[PDB]
Amino acid sequence: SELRIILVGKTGTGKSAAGNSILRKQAFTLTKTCSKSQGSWGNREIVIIDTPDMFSWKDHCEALYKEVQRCYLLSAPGPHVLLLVTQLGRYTSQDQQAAQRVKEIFGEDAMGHTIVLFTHKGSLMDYMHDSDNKALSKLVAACGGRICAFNNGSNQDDQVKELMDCIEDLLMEKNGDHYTNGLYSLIQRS
Amino acid sequence: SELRIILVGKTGTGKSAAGNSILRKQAFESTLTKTCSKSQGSWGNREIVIIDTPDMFSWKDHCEALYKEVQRCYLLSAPGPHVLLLVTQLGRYTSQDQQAAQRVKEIFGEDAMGHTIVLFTHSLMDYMHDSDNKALSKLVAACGGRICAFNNRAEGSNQDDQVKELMDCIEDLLMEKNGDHYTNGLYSLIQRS
Repeated sequence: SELRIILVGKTGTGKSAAGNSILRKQAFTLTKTCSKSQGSWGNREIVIIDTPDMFSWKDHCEALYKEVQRCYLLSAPGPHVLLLVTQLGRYTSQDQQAAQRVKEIFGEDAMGHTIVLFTHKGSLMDYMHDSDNKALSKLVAACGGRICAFNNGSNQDDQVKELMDCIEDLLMEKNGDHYTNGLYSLIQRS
Repeated sequence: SELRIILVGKTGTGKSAAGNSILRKQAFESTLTKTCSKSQGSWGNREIVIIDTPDMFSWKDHCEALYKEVQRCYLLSAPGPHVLLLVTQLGRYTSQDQQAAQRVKEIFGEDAMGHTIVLFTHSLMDYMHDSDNKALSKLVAACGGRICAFNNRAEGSNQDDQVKELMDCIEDLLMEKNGDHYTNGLYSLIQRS
């Protein structure tokens, strides 16, 4: 009864650190390859697939295509949730590019399983309300307003609980179904 | 002892028709090519396997379908191509052909040019010397001067001659490569998937 999470985001958002917080272990310099770590939270078995920083970059190369294939192989038969990790008050073209790559790598429908994570160091809804960023508003609306703040002990357990609550809410809405596409179906036959 | 050929090129270069000429059969539909196709034939004592790729490989953007077709291409051409035929139209090398060449490097790796032969669909050295396109010369130099002219409407004896001309280029490349096919980390990943 595993829960598969794909971490996506630009360099310096603390993507790997958020994965280590969820698994409560050192499960995961630039991230150059996909990594997979297994852990738990409560009664739940959690599988996290960390992706390279280059997923958020503009260009393409052999390594990118290879890592898209590993991501698919490591997250097969599909992710339950895609965590788009971004930094509070610092949503730039690089974050827009990372969001766009989620749609290009997994299909437009992947946004239906995406939660936007806001890393920093109620109060989040206060900043969103006054946000003058048209691109960020477009992303949050595309992710059905599924947003969660995250500061990267007790306070750490609380923000994981907050995020696990978002994830569970999405899962309940999806009746526990993971996201899938034609490439996942192709892997499943081969 | 099969010989694997991947066909790459922009829309309208007669990419599928060249594949059909090499195999001497209607192996591929020659509309847009939307998916990868594989057809087998023979030449001499060698089995020729041809992997036709979508026109979108020569396009600027990326999508789910492109990543799916990259995977099929890799699966159909595994453990790797001996040769990549970059099909271009003699007298019409544009930014779209430059993009197709660039995508060979992005899909298969920079070193892939080392296994690439430029096919000119339509004396060829005469049209080459008449050309003043700097981008095209840069591509031909990147492909070690491995160029070949092709008439996709050629039949019988003339058809056999242009395949022989191309098979000569391929054999020259193969000798240089010591019969080795081109490979990368993604072909290795597919092979163990």
